[PDB]
Amino acid sequence: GPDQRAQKKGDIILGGLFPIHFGVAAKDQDLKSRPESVECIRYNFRGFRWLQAMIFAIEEINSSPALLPNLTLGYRIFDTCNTVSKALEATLSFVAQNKIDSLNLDEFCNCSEHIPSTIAVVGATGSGVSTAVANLLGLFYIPQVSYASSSRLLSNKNQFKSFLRTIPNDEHQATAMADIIEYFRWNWVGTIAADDDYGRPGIEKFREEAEERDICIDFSELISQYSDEEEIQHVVEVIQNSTAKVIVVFSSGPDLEPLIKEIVRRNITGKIWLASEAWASSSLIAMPQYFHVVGGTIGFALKAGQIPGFREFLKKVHPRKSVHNGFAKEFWEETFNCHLRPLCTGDENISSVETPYIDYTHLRISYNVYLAVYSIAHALQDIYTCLPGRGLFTNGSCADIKKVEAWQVLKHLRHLNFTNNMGEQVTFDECGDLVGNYSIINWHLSPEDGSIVFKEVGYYNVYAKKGERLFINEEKILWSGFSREVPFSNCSRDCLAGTRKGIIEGEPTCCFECVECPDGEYSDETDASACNKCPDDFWSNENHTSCIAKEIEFLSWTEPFGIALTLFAVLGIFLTAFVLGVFIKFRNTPIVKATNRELSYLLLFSLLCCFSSSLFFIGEPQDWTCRLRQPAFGISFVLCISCILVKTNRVLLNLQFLLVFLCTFMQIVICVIWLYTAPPSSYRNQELEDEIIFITCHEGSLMALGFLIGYTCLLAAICFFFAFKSRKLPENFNEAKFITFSMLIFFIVWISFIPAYASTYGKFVSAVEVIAILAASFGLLACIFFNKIYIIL
Amino acid sequence: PDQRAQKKGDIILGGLFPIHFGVAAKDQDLKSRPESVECIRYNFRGFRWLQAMIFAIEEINSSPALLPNLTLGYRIFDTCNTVSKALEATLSFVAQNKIDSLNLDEFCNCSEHIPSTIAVVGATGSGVSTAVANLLGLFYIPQVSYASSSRLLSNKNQFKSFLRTIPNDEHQATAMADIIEYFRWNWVGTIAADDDYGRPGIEKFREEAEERDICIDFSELISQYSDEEEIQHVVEVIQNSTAKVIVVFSSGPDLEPLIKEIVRRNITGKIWLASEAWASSSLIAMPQYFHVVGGTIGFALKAGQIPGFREFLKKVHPRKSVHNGFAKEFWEETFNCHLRPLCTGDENISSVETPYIDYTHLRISYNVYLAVYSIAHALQDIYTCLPGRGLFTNGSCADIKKVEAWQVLKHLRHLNFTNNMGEQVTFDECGDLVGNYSIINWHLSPEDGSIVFKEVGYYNVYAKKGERLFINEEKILWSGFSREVPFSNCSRDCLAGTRKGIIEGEPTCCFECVECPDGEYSDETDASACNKCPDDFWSNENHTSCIAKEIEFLSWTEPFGIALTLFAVLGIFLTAFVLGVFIKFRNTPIVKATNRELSYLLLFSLLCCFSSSLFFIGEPQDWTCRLRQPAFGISFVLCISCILVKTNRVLLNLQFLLVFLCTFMQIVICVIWLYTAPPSSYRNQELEDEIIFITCHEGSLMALGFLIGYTCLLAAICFFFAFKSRKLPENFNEAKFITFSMLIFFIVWISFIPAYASTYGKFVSAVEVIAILAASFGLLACIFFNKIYIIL
Ligand SMILES: CC(C)(Cc1ccc2ccccc2c1)NC[C@@H](O)COc1cccc(Cl)c1C#N
Ligand SMILES: CC(C)(Cc1ccc2ccccc2c1)NC[C@@H](O)COc1cccc(Cl)c1C#N
Repeated sequence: GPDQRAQKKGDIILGGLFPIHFGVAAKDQDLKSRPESVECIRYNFRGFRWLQAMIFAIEEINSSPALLPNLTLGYRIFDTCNTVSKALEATLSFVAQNKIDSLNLDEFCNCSEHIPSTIAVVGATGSGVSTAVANLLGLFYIPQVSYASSSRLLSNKNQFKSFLRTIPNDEHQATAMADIIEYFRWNWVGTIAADDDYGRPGIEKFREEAEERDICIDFSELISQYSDEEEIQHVVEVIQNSTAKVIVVFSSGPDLEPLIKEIVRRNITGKIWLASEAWASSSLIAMPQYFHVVGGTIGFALKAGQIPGFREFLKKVHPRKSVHNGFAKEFWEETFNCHLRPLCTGDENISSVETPYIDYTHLRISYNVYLAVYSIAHALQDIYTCLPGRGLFTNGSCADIKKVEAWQVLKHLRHLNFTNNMGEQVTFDECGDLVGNYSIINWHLSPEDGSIVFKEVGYYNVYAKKGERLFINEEKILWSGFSREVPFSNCSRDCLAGTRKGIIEGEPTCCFECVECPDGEYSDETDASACNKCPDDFWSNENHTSCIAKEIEFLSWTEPFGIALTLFAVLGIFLTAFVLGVFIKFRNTPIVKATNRELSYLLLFSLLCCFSSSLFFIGEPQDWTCRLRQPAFGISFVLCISCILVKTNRVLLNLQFLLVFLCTFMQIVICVIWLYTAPPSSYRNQELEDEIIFITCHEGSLMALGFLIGYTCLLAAICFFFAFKSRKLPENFNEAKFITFSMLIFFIVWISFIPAYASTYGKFVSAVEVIAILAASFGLLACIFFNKIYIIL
Repeated sequence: PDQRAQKKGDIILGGLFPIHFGVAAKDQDLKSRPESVECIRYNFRGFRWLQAMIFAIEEINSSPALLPNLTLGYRIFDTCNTVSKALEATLSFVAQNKIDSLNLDEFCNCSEHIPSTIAVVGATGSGVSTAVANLLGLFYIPQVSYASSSRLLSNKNQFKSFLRTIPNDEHQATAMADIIEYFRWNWVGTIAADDDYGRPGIEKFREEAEERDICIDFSELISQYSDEEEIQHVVEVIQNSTAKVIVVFSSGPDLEPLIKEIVRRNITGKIWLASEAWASSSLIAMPQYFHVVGGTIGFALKAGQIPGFREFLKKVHPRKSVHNGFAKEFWEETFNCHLRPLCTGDENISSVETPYIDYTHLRISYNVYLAVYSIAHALQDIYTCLPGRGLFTNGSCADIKKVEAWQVLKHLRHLNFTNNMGEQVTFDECGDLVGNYSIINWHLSPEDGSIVFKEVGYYNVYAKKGERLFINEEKILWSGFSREVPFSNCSRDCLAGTRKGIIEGEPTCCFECVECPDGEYSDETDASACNKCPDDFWSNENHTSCIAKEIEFLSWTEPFGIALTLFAVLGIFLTAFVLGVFIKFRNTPIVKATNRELSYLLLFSLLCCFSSSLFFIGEPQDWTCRLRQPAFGISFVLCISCILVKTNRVLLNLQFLLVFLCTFMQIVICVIWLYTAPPSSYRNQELEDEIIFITCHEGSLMALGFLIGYTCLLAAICFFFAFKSRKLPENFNEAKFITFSMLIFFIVWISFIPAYASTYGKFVSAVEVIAILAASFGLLACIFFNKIYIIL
């Protein structure tokens, strides 16, 4: 197959596929010549590290007497070259003998089995590469234990029949990222994904999970190492134009480094980085000089494994010692820039030169290679101890450990369950997937150099139930580089009491607009979807803090206008009592004998009842009070006006007393008949002003109250007209002139109150009316009596 | 598999066709030895296609102009629609090249018993063909598929030898979108198969729909494994839509349960978009079911031209077939016996009707024929190649006996030839063909009653977008026997007069018709908003346009106007009668009794008052509204002052000067305030939307109150001066009539003020006049009438 290979032949052969070259040189064949295979022109240090890890694991299983004794494990490692075709060719190389045996018309070669039967293949890294290799291998039922290919597409086992892997699936990684976002109560986070089969499925699963967990995705940008600098700067700009301070990065370190450089140039030190496993264990991004730019990064990393003497084994790389692996020779030349360019001697010191794969603090992928190799070796050991009555096949059938076939190793690897050298339990299911415990780490400085120290800040345990898989000690984690405070990640602040969240079209539900509740609608609890409207009995303050009270409004005994009205009423009652006492004392004085004694007594009584009816419209209104406040005025003042009228009728020239009685009787019958027809009541009219409520009175019929007020006005007009005819004539101590003057006062008041009844309607209606009915009373009882007092005291 | 279709020749062609349609219904638990299992459901049409390939090979052999004296061999493997089976066959094809390429494997010392195959025909499974090309692309061995059509197969970062003889599904989806767009429909429901054919097609159709504003109601997936509940849900969502045009992108077996369910529920009359998969399938198209699903339009491949193909099909025989083992199986399953009862194999299939024998068109077989002839033409291109002249580096090309696949691939990627019918066929470097899709609609034949597929148009890819599709709509019979294009918009176009408003919850193509508000007009059908009329006009009930709002003010010609004109002319007649009586008599005793000049002034003021009544008439003007109130003031104050100076001298040339002084003070106040704030005319629209009123507004309301109060006060003074003096007779008892006339004036004022208030409306300019005239009609009557009564 490929010219470069690592081959050693023993009794058992394991497939080998790792990318030792960093990149294949892209090339399009002109088709004018015979087929040409594209070639890699780069070199990968970590791929060589993983290859060395596989070789050391195989050698250590060979040396260990307890595991697989009396056996030799050979290897055939072919560089992936990051190419599907190269891996397919290498896989073909692996399957030579069983393919020849299983293909008709090829048995005629009479082959002597020149290729030992490869049992299983370690690799490969490329996910689609792994898919194709599994497609080809499942035809022969030869197991493939991948170490770096992780994708939910690899979980489809209708095309795969021998697929197994030793790397956590991307579904778990995306779900763990979603769990990290959900745990810290964030909903506004940016997402960046790699433009490959590793980042795109991850971000798709992340979005699908965020749909369930009510998590929003501000932006979904794809970056790589081939993206233009303009694209990277555009990503940086939309990051700055983003409210989210938490950025979930699901990509590789090489894919992220240009963006990291651009952000470092622009000094954005407020973004929280969620790190995928690919770039959480890379030294291309972990730059302490850049730490303050990207400090506080949270990431998933594989726990360090136990590989004794791995660094010493790496120091044993030598083109002379290593003859079964040619790749090392290449790694030699690039270190010294010689080609045996000057000639290499093969003895130059290498301990004083550092390359990325030599330096490590923890092992993540080499550990996966080690575990996969040991899983294969443990299946081989289960075959080694197989007995006629032991094994996973019926009839208790086993196979020779020296002639082991892959169609038996496949069953052993599917039902395998053992313990690691550290003590970790390793098992497999019907899916054949191995998922480990991701370690959640943050970035810290060192108080001696300042180097980035990966402090374990939590663990994600896949063996636990979902909802408890994540554990994070928030105390250790730094935020914004070194600060100790959970950063705020929401599209909008939580609307406090008095502000509701209003759904806004064109934005996801996580981003809400806070809206002030209308007055009269209360929001007691913070973060309420709507504003609860207060009951009509009360009303809401602007703070909307649990609406408490409202404003009742009506005339009261205690208030400035109320005090003035009370004083005026008591003065009027005092004058009325003065007149009554003067009348009581004198019985046969000439001036009293001049007018009719009974009629004057009736007039005084009607004036008293009028002053009382003035007081009758006071205090908080009641149904009967509003039912009678107008009839009281009507009847009382009509009685008084009719008494004055019958004085004037006899003046002009016991009929007069009966006339007063008949008039007041007709009015009172009308009043009671209409009162039974439609009684006035009291209404608590809220719809006048929201803040203040008025409890007023409403009549049975407006026109019928107009009838009574017009009746009183008409009787007053008749009295005034009669006195006006008699104004000049002096009779009964010139009573007629005072009658005219008093009727003038009453008619003036009746004209005057109505503009004040209308203009200053407000609350003071119940006020103004009284200050009318009293004052008009204060007129009459004064005038028609004052003169008679002035001479008789 | 253990059965193969192999014939040996100088050149070997690869064959991958599904002889069986199903797959093994059991996957082992691997508790026993693991081994491949066999597909269990046969496919007659796959064997038919294999026979078509064999017939094409035989035709090439018989033709003396294409590859003479060169036998074309074949190695055809049954697919089972299985990925691994095709992978094993591909391995079989690439044995020698791989072994030579493999290191430490050439020690097998193979004599190269079977030469490497140059090209592979097949396969049907698109996902299968994916891995097939993945493996073949390693060695650059051309693979010309015939039934695998998918845009996912158009990738060229992995497919490096892939070619196909079936047009890409992108063209099919775009053509479906073009059918929807051409017939002007926006609401269509889409059903797709749960496989590698329906799903990419519906995805591409959805992608194309956004560009062409096509809207998709529902996207449902159906398959042969779907329960009856799923199919019934699909039927319900079909019935729950206004769309009669159904975009169906599915295979026949997947669609058949849905077809049976719809036939059961009797939904008569619909439009179906038929994919190539079910363009003419006998599992769907049946004469009995025509009335249920009549009016179907679908895409099909062009009819092929393969003479003798039916004869070769009639020539199949298990004893006469030595290079095709599967034919034996074809003889068994048809007759339900093995070569249960046994058969010798001496039967005949010509007289027995089976789906294999029956056919009316050639779509897949034509693709197989075209692929085989394309490979043959590439071989002939190698045949004509020279070592110093060719399409290669330095003209290097090996002998025809030493044919290599990579030489075949270069010729195939640049092929441009003509068919037996003469049609031009060319390929590209994308592995795609540029074939044309014909459009077929279902018609009944009154000769038999069978369904006849009439070619109603074509979708040609040799033209740019917007012109590729060509349909003769006249031929098409719609749902049932209807000749009218069915309606398939989301909702009817909002008629001019009502607007279309956006609603969220359904695609923006679907709109809500809302009646335009009054004051805004909709002059165009389908407008997102209602155009507001200019404030000079107002919209009619139909809201079609706004042509007339209303013009409102007192006019000479109207019932109240006629009454007012009659009353005014009567008043002017009485005034002229008084004036003439005054003119005639000069020294009569009654005129000498009162001051002659003062009475003349009173008559003049009454005339000016009647004129001022007329002054508030017709359409208002700036100066007219500027003076209509001062005119009343000045004139009636002059009259009232003349009566007042009569009364003042009665009670006991000062009186005339007093009138002049009073009217002068009023007129100076009037002019000073008139220069301060002139009244004008306002065309108040905000009183009622339909009708606009042109009224007058003063400079200051309180200032007009001043003048009216001045007039009322002078009237009160006159009434008082004549009130107590009512009894005293002087100057023919003038005082009594003075009191009576002042009463009339005051009554009229208190009478029109509530009339001015209540019936405001239009009749303000009416009511005021019927006041100012009637009050005038009072005074000029009273203070004069008595004097006429005795003197005539
Ligand atoms: C009639 C009166 C004003 C009582 C009253 C008091 C003192 C007086 C003193 C001197 C002479 C007459 C007097 C009359 N009470 C009427 C009010 O309650 C009720 O009226 C209304 C009630 C409802 C709606 C309206 Cl729009 C009105 C009025 N307008
Ligand atoms: C004062 C007058 C009514 C003229 C007039 C006519 C005839 C008369 C006959 C006898 C005695 C007085 C008379 C007065 N013109 C007033 C009207 O234009 C304008 O007033 C208003 C204008 C605007 C708004 C209001 Cl709310 C009012 C009133 N209110």
